[PDB]
Amino acid sequence: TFVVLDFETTGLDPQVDEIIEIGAVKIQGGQIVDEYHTLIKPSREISRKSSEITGITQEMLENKRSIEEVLPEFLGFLEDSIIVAHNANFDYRFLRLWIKKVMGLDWERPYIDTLALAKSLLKLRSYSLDSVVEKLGLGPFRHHRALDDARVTAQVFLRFVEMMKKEGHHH
Amino acid sequence: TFVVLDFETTGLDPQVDEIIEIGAVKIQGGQIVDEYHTLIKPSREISRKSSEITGITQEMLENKRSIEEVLPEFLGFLEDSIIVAHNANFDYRFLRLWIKKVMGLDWERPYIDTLALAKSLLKLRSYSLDSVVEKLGLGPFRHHRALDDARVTAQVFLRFVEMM
Repeated sequence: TFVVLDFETTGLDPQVDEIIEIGAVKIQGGQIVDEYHTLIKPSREISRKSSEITGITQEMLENKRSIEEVLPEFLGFLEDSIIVAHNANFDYRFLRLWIKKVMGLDWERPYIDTLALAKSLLKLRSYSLDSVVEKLGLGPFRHHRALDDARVTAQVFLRFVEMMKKEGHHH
Repeated sequence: TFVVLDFETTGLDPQVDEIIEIGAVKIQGGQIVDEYHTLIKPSREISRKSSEITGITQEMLENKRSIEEVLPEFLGFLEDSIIVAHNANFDYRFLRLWIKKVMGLDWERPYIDTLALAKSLLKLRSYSLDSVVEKLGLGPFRHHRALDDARVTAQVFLRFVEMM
């Protein structure tokens, strides 16, 4: 089993700066089998430059968990898994640093770097995700689906039921 | 045990429109135990106006199963469950109508509408899922670019390790 990973980050320095977005897909049987996505609130709030590059603003993160609470949850999403990322070296650096920094752990896991693999198989001039995607003729993707909406309406439900467990919620 | 669901359809007319997508999450003890999702090939092809609104293309639907296949499987995924949906009337009626059609069953099941709940609980100018999500602070609504890039990378991965 493999977990294909993509992070959003507070900047290029994996010592000092923080993971503000994690997305992931679990594969087995050559099949996507489930999914992980969260936003992560940074203890240092996000600079004008960061939002500018990422598209991610302080407001989107303002109400979200910390890596202290998200990391253990993401780890439970792997454990067994070979990591896979485009240019995995970077996300991976950020990953093991932050397992150290907050979880104490010394952590290592083998990864497959689609960037490096694509250099072995392709003959291309840029090895971007966009270039190998067109080069492979893969595609039309549809990322927003009925399921993503089911997932938010489900948080909506969940949230309502916590709200109605307090006596006199109707006032 | 709950199943929160969202459909895509070819249109709003109960007399002729079809369910071309099903999305469902199954919830027990305040947690997600399972997920269901398929596209469904319609007898009567999707219009361009439908393609534009739903994002679903004729090409995406060529290889897919038909309602006659999918409903029973999906009715298997349901079973017992209370159904939860936003603006529940349309989507529920549609389910019912189509179980009646392909399967001859007269079928009922209790259901919660999160749009009715928002109404007791919130007081907004709109009760669309988008306005309710903003209010309860559960946004940002449908930003998941990192999952998107991971799903794209997964597919490059799958392709290579089936290649060269």
